[PDB]
Amino acid sequence: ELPKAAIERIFRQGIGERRLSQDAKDTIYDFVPTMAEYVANAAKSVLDASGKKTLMEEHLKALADVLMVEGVEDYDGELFGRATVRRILKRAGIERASSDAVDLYNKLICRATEELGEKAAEYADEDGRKTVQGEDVEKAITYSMPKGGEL
Amino acid sequence: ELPKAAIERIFRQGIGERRLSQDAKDTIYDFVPTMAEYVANAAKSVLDASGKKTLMEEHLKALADVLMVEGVEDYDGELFGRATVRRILKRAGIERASSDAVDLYNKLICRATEELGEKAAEYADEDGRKTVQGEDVEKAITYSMPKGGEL
Ligand SMILES: [Cl-]
Ligand SMILES: [Cl-]
Repeated sequence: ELPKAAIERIFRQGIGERRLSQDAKDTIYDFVPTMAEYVANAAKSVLDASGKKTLMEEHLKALADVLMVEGVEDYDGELFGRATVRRILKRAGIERASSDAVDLYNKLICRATEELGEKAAEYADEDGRKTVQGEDVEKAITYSMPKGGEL
Repeated sequence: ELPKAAIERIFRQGIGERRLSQDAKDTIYDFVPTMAEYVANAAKSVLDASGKKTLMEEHLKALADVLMVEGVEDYDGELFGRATVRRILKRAGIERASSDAVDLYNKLICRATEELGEKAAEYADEDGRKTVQGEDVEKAITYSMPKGGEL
């Protein structure tokens, strides 16, 4: 499982100097692992359609382009542990992956989390607040993800 | 280009017996072609990653699974013309497609449009209205699509 402390640091990379409330952390702890699983299942979908058994970079690049996550390749923030993210992929049915595929999946989910923090920060700004609150995170999820983030 | 009359009929398949305002039609005329293009570009992304040059059903099935559009394969409503949707795919870079791929792309964009109508209908219900209004469509787009529907 993705550690909560790492989820928080990564999300916080996107909020600048703002504070983060507990209900915001609660939201991201529930959501980020579900998003990671969703992304891993999507990666399997892009690879089973692809006629290959090995997950490669190009499969995760396609997911980033369709989820419209910006700056994935250039992401240089905190990453989860390789074995942890590889196990999420394995649970999604990914029997074989290249190291570069694993790394790009990791950059995708981490960058997506950071991007969520940026969006939540934007909602806090809208309400003239210094702290990112659970409502900002909820709105960021619904807006930014398909199906309102019910992933 | 996708005809507006067809966009409207398809969207209206999802609103039951509700009325549709002009600002709702305005919204869907702007949005549905952008969504169709987005989906076609995504289809290219899933096929260039895939090592194949021919778009096949399995590529559009992967997109449906990641956009979480329900009931695509079983869709039996109005479809756009094959040549029109094939040209959208060609513009997205799809040089070669199978007939079944084209048909599944068509079912995906049409079912996605109908599903948008269902979601918009749900927002009108929430406000105790019989007519689906531009605000319902806007909320349906933002909620249901990635990046708030800024596709
Ligand atoms: Cl690779
Ligand atoms: Cl096919």
